[PDB]
Amino acid sequence: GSHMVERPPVVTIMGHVDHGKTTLLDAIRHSKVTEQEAGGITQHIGAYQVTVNDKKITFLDTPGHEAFTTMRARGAQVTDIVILVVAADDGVMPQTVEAINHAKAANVPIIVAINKMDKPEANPDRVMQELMEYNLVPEEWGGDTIFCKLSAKTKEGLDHLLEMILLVSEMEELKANP
Repeated sequence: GSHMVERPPVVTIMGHVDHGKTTLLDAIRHSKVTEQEAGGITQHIGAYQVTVNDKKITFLDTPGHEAFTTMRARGAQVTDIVILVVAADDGVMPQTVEAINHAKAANVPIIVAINKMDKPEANPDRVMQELMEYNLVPEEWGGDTIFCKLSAKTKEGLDHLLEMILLVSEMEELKANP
């Protein structure tokens, strides 16, 4: 809330390249409403700020010291968001872990983005158990991990992705899961 200062909810997109985290920004680039200046993939910029529902979704963080919140602050719990991208049957790659291991310990929710799920389904449950293997129990299961079985290409789950993101800005203001 804004009572304790409305800290900008930086929705950091994490996962790994192959899972299609670029596809997220790319597909979402084809459905922008505000942005900054340039949402093009060039190392001076790239990500942007999306105004859906008019909630300030600032995508991608600025790695000054640590990617996802510099690890030296316990008197300032920032509203960082861990978007955890996945892809069909891959589950969790190295980067998927090192980001979650880094993320989960800030007392922040994490959001699986099952890419390539626009098929019937690779194996959600298996993949989901990989997440809860890092103790990221899905919200289906009652942990703190929002599983979005989406698609950026078909543009089905792209919608459902932001739907879950803002859902976080809703429930985190109250009590989250419990």
